[PDB]
Amino acid sequence: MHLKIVCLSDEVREMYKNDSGLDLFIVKDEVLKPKSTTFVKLGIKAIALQYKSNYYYKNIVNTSFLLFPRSSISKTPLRLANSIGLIDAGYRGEIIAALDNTSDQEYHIKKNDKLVQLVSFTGEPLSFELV
Amino acid sequence: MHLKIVCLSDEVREMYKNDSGLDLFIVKDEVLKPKSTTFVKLGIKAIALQYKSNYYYKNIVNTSFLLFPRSSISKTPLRLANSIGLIDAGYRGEIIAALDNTSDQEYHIKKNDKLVQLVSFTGEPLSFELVEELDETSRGEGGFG
Amino acid sequence: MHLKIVCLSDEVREMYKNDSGLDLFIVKDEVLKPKSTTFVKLGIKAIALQYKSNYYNIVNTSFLLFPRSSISKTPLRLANSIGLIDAGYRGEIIAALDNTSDQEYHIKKNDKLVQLVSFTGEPLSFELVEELDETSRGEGGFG
Ligand SMILES: O=c1ccn([C@H]2C[C@H](O)[C@@H](CNC(c3ccccc3)(c3ccccc3)c3ccccc3)O2)c(=O)[nH]1
Ligand SMILES: O=c1ccn([C@H]2C[C@H](O)[C@@H](CNC(c3ccccc3)(c3ccccc3)c3ccccc3)O2)c(=O)[nH]1
Ligand SMILES: O=c1ccn([C@H]2C[C@H](O)[C@@H](CNC(c3ccccc3)(c3ccccc3)c3ccccc3)O2)c(=O)[nH]1
Repeated sequence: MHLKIVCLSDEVREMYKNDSGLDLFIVKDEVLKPKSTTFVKLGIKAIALQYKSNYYYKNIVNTSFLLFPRSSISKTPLRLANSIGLIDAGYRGEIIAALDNTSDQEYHIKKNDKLVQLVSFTGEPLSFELV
Repeated sequence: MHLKIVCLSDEVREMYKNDSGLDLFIVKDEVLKPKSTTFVKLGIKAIALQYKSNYYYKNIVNTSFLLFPRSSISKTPLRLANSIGLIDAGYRGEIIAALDNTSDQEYHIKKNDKLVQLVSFTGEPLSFELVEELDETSRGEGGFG
Repeated sequence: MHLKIVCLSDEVREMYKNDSGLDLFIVKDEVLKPKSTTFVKLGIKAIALQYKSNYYNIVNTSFLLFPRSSISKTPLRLANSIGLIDAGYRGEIIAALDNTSDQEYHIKKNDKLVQLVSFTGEPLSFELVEELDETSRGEGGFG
């Protein structure tokens, strides 16, 4: 699967320029309140491209995709609130992690953290480019 | 993917006789107790149909499908207990959202809330039609009585 | 999709010598501390084989670790929601379990909290194998 990632600032641009899931960065440092849900914005828009398939309903196409937590989230108190995000074919907005902080204390996330990852429905290796 | 949905009452049939995720309705008002897991019955049974694929094991078929939370559940204190529901190919039971209330007060869900959605393993667009039975079995809602 | 599983002990092998999800066993009795997350080792390694596709004849493939429906009736939740096991991976399979309760939680050998699933949702078969490949982490090769 092929991703077109529009980075939304220059600082993020330099993150991405500088295997069935594609990691995303935590873009700005942030304190997560205790016992909370926080919509962390990821500083990108994306589209996923695949070959057309024939499907039961009653060239390359625009496809839907998935935001999975990274295994390593399990070592933090943070959980993805909506379990696995579903990002529809038509979505053109910023890509956001819904993160629950399950701890009684605040949690500091920092630019450079990869908590989350993009994945294809079919689990096929991922490729991307900027746009 | 194409779903065939059996509505378990006229009320639910009305809701449905009126996208990569097909949203499902909360079908009865209900209170979830604080700090609880509640099995919320969604008033439907369903069969998913896809084109026959060739697969490594060593036309139009029944297929497995997925039950996902909605994005917007994020804003509530409710979480899907089993992360993502896996519904096997010939499952004929009622569809159920196992919902954790993570908060310490009650949570009132309401007829027409949409917490949860059905999704194909391929992430392809979903259709559905309403049907009276899934098969001839009493669990499919079919056959004699 | 077809799985080859290496059982890391004879005990584990006996349980596996004795449908779109393949249930995996709790392999040893364990107490999980209250309000914690525990990396529970499942005593197996696995590889998944499917038909080569074409993206944008038989291939080694990535796969999914799902909670079982019945996990819902316990206080135990999957930390990472759904675990993604990459095609390359040769380590022991681990379930990261959040004990959401105030009390210790006892899991027993032969409990089944978690299951393996295909990215396609297709029916799963499996066999037991002594190695995944020739590497040491794959448990194969000289030694
Ligand atoms: O994990 C995901 C899942 C979906 N999406 C998508 C494509 C979806 O339509 C869209 C859903 N917007 C919200 C939102 C909507 C309704 C109510 C509350 C929040 C959202 C919810 C959860 C996670 C991410 C985003 C949202 C809107 C505005 C500000 C914050 C959050 O983003 C993500 O970007 N990440
Ligand atoms: O999210 C899901 C996932 C699966 N299913 C399916 C197809 C699955 O085999 C089957 C599993 N029924 C139970 C259950 C089984 C064993 C132990 C405890 C509960 C269930 C569990 C979690 C969520 C929903 C349903 C269930 C059965 C009877 C009464 C309540 C709950 O339903 C759902 O309907 N929704
Ligand atoms: O649910 C899953 C998901 C992935 N994996 C795989 C394939 C992955 O690369 C790899 C990730 N190991 C850890 C880990 C990774 C990074 C940082 C800290 C821990 C992990 C994380 C979540 C769940 C299970 C395992 C891990 C390694 C050693 C000891 C404990 C935890 O295991 C699982 O076995 N189960």
